[PDB]
Amino acid sequence: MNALMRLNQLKPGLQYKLISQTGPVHAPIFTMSVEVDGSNFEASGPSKKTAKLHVAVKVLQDMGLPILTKHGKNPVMELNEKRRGLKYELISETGGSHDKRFVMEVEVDGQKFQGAGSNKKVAKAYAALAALEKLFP
RNA sequence: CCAGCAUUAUGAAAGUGA
RNA sequence: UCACUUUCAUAAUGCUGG
Repeated sequence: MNALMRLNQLKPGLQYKLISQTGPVHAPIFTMSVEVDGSNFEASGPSKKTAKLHVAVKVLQDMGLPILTKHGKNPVMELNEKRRGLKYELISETGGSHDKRFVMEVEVDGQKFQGAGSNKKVAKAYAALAALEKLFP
């Protein structure tokens, strides 16, 4: 329902610009503008985040209402292609502020694999690649 | 700033049907 | 060429924890 979500669904990669910040520090007023379809809209909001919603709203009103495998593919597809339904499992997660390492584990019916990464998605992929490289090719 | 869960849009790969 | 299901990558939004 949000303007920022919708508007960006329809106008990907769009540049919002801050043109002014007025008012006292404890009660700031931000104003953003954007050009779309040749029209420039300007809206203001209490913060930078919202000022944008307010503009995107105004726009919508006008309109109507990476790690890879030799096969050159991500492993987590390949994995699911060969053993459809494999389950992955978070084995370690460390930190909670800046650096965070995750260590997942996928066992192939009989063989198991593990991989660490900064994102869970990444730690998971590495665990796949390893299992794949090691068993299939 | 880092991370997690969820929804929506675009892209790719695998299977089924016409 | 169209529809449905699974997986992944990118983006956006919402909330939570740090």
